[PDB]
Amino acid sequence: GRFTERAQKVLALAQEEALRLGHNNIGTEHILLGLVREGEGIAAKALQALGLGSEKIQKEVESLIGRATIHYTPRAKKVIELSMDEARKLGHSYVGTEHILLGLIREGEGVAARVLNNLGVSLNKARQQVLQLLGNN
Repeated sequence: GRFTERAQKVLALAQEEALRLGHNNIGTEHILLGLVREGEGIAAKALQALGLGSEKIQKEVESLIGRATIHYTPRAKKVIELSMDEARKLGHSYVGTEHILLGLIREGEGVAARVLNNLGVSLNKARQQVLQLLGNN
């Protein structure tokens, strides 16, 4: 798995968020926070276009999980694996931010999904918004 610079920032931000919230396991919801906080990537732009924001996602994650060496949850590992499939299908050899978000949507379950459901975002609509940005001139 090769990652873009922005995707690497996402993974760092995800770990930072897990630690800040007192978790040794980096879950799908921490990936979600890393995606929105990274800011400049297509994932962050799609999340913002959907009416989500970093602070809003942060508040919801804290509401569902609360506070509590470091590892990815099994589901987060699966999301990162799926991100490579998503990149390949979109004609990319590197996983970028959009591919991690699409991987998250594809998994479709887990804490990030519960967060998105509570924030009122359809997974299908999230995918469409990502693809619209990628398709745009």
